Amino acid sequence: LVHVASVEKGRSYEDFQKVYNAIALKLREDDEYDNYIGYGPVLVRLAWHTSGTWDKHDNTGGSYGGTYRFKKEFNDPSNAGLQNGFKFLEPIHKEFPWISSGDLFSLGGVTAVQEMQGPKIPWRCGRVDTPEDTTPDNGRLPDADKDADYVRTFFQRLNMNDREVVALMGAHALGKTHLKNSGYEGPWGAANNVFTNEFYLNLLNEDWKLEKNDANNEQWDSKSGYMMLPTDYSLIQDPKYLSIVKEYANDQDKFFKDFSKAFEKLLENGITFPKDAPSPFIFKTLEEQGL
Ligand code: HEM
Repeated sequence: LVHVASVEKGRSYEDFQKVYNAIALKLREDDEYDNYIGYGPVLVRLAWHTSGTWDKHDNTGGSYGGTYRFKKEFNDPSNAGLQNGFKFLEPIHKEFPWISSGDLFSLGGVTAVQEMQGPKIPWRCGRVDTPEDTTPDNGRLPDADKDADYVRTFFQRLNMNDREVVALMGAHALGKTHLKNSGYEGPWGAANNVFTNEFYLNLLNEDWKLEKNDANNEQWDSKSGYMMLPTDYSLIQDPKYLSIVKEYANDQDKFFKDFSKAFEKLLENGITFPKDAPSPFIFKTLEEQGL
């Protein structure tokens, strides 16, 4: 399939900065969600789940079509808990009804990362809603009860290499697992609504114990109260992933640069940008605007 980006009619940078600002102001306002984590992490997870359905082999799924709005994908068991992110974005979409669903879900993730003090993520507009019959089937998102070989093979379908995989997984600095959503419980670290390289530091520095949670699933726990999924821990079991974990644990700037590239790529997979499409936009944070 070919999905050509088409700019929302007449819109330019200033329009999308206004959407960014509305998301960012609501992140500030709705700060109590999930015991004062706020909505930043769930919006990043939503951006990953809506883009992470992509299949490079046939260009199905991905961010372009905005198909999470349809029942089949909305009710994917892998998407449990993401309804909170969708409901957050509802009043944004009502204020800016011209933005496509795919542009909104992906911009939500960009805004959340930046407003949580993460790297700038260049972002391109022009995803176009596609009909219900284009919704990918359930089962395209990854399982957490797996090893490094599973992780590596899984991410090949998204055209991600080892460095891109390890960089993307650093988003697990954010938020937490919730037993009723995923069968896992606990946060990955302490500063879980600020985007940092703490995921890699915790992997390397904590004393992890393989325990069973209350859903009878194995997860790695530390005495500080942190947790890692089996797939997270696989990044220090595999020697190639381990080298990259060590790199990002020792170089915050390199992690930010590599995450920004990999996250933009994730959100753009499947999309053909015409020769005369606008350049990627770099949005100012509220702090940078004095707002
Ligand atoms: C092997 C790959 C991955 C697996 C197996 C995985 C699995 C999970 C699981 C089980 C949860 C807990 C959901 C819940 O209980 O609420 C979670 C949360 C989360 N995921 Fe991942 N994930 C992966 C990769 C990614 C990537 C690539 C990103 C973004 C770049 C991401 C972003 C997040 C965020 C931010 C949260 C926290 C959400 C919240 O606090 O509500 N994940 N993931």
